[PDB]
Amino acid sequence: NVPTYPSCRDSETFSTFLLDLFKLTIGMGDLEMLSSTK
Amino acid sequence: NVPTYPSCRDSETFSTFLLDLFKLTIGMGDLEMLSSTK
Repeated sequence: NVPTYPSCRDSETFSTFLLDLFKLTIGMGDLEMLSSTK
Repeated sequence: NVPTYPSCRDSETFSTFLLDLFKLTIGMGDLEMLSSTK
């Protein structure tokens, strides 16, 4: 700090990142940015 | 010319300018119309 993926890492971080990973490449070229990073 | 970027300048000015041009070379690409120029 809270169990939200667009802020923190959860159990589904293994899933939802790699879903959002190639989506951002092909057609989701708009922002889609994870603010809370180190 | 008021201290807002998408019509203007007053430095750092530039990192957001690359977002304006790189999206124009691809799809989603909002016009972000800079008719506010001289």
